Amino acid sequence: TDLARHRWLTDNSWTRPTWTVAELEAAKAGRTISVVLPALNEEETVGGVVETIRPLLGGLVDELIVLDSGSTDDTEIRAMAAGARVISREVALPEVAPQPGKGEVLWRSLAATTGDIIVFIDSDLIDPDPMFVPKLVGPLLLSEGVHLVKGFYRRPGGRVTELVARPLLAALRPELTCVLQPLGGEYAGTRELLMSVPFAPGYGVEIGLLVDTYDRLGLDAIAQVNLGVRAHRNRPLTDLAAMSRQVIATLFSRCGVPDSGVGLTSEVSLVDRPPMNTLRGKLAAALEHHH
Amino acid sequence: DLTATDLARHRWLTDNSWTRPTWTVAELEAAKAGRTISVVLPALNEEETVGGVVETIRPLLGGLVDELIVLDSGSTDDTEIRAMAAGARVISREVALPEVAPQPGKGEVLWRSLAATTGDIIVFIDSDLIDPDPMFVPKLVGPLLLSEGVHLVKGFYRRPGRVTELVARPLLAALRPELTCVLQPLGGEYAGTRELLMSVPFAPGYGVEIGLLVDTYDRLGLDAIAQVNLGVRAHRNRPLTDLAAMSRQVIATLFSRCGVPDSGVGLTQFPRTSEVSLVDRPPMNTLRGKLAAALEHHHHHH
Ligand SMILES: O=c1ccn([C@@H]2O[C@H](COP(=O)(O)O)[C@@H](O)[C@H]2O)c(=O)[nH]1
Ligand SMILES: O=c1ccn([C@@H]2O[C@H](COP(=O)(O)O)[C@@H](O)[C@H]2O)c(=O)[nH]1
Ligand SMILES: [Cl-]
Ligand SMILES: [Mg+2]
Ligand SMILES: [Mg+2]
Ligand SMILES: [Mg+2]
Ligand SMILES: [Mg+2]
Repeated sequence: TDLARHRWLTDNSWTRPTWTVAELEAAKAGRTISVVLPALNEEETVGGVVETIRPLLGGLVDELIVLDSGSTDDTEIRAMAAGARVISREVALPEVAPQPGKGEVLWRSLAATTGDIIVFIDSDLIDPDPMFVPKLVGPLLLSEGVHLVKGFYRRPGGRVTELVARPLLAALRPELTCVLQPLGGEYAGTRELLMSVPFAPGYGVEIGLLVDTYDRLGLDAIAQVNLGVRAHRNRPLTDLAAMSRQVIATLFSRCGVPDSGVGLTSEVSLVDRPPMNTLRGKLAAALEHHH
Repeated sequence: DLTATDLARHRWLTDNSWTRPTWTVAELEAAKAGRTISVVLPALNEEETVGGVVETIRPLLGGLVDELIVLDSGSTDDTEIRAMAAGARVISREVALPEVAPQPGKGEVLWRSLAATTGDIIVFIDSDLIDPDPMFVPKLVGPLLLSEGVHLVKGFYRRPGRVTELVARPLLAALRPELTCVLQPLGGEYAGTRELLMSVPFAPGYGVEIGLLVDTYDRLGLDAIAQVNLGVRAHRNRPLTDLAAMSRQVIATLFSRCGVPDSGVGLTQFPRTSEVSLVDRPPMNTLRGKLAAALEHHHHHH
């Protein structure tokens, strides 16, 4: 089974993406690219992240959007000043009452974008690099059959990643242990995939998308690329335990394990949002390729 | 609003948890009432600390404690002779249970200790402890000697670990949420009755502690489980690869008890993946003390 993981890494993993912006533009072939940054109270970093993507707008990148998650700091004005269009959760999907968590934000962004490719980038990154978006879309534009690209960082994984996500995947979806950073916030997906799957709530959205992509489209539909060396950032153990609890709930929900829904003495939801093509059928159909 | 888990936890802490388990050794001896107490130290290459742990338990020998055994797990250092000089009885896995070939891991050692001990109550203490305290054993056996219906006591430390808070407790919250009341379910210092420990299977390696906890709960509920404060101890740092291997086996063992299939695929390292290939051992009363008084489980019918 290590031969399967080995062949995936040789074909679907890039430690040193060579691609230039110019060759990626030339390869778009009519497809459009939307970059979405979710943001809840990220005034200190959102501008910096937007600034590294902004020079691509009008070229490789067709839309640059910050999806504000109900911030009360200066996130929106700083994201605007850095050159992003700022869209609230309510504007993205007005007739559906919002609910908390990151998964909600990413899901609503599908109704407020037009890209055939959607790129997600966390807005709390303190060291964003301008080649993030090019490296994330490279496999989608130049490799047949890829629908989800996960950006990983070399270390100079994470405690939740190595103690929770990777060992649970070994137990329940063993082929997926080849994904280095399954919980990473930087990744890109096709409209065809993202429009057609449920979105898990809160901190479960990344692992839910990975497992749903694996089941529906297969291992070769997933790729991964190295975005650069980044050290781990400190997070309190209570936040990490809360994130673990929701990663567990979403994995269990995708495998049919009855999860009690009981949190840690912490929020945990077992309810997905439905595929966006059920609420935006005409948008979704308009975005389906003729062939 | 308080949940059903919150309510059970609060009352369980009132009745079954002791932050200051101040029983005297004399009153615990007086309460033994013919029952005997075996203390078991599993040991795999702990030459630097095993003697110090034994030294703290030794003054109880002949009174509260009836036997003190280091069950050696195949050490190649000076673990055994240092345990001997410190005043313990050293028994190998092989001598403990000659008719079964050993397999590696901590669970095997504790399971085998049941055949090598005679106490009505068996106490487990890790042999790698840096700062063992002489009141560990009194505090662990208190609720077994004085509290009706208690069969398993988990000792915890106040802090001045990642697998417990990121793996064990979140998974218990999902699969057995009442058990999230236990502060340190993976702790190595704990005690149980012979009638309980002989009746349950033992999980291998790093899964033995969590397996005993869930097996006890599934048979007897929260009422049979207690916990006691052993004192203040700082977290000792372990390599990340060790923690990941521990996590993988805790997951395996929890899954087998809660009706979740498990791939048997160990952990992938970078491109190489191991195979969880160690088996649960059956209840020791299938090999020893076969006609002993069985453990009455909770009836699920009426
Ligand atoms: O409810 C939420 C949680 C996080 N987020 C954003 O998602 C990103 C990841 O959040 P995190 O670092 O707390 O895990 C970060 O950019 C947050 O600002 C939201 O937009 N809404
Ligand atoms: O195979 C094993 C593993 C650990 N042990 C002992 O169990 C205790 C807990 O081990 P640990 O801290 O490596 O998880 C410690 O005292 C070890 O010496 C064994 O006796 N056998
Ligand atoms: Cl721990
Ligand atoms: Mg933040
Ligand atoms: Mg973050
Ligand atoms: Mg050791
Ligand atoms: Mg230890």
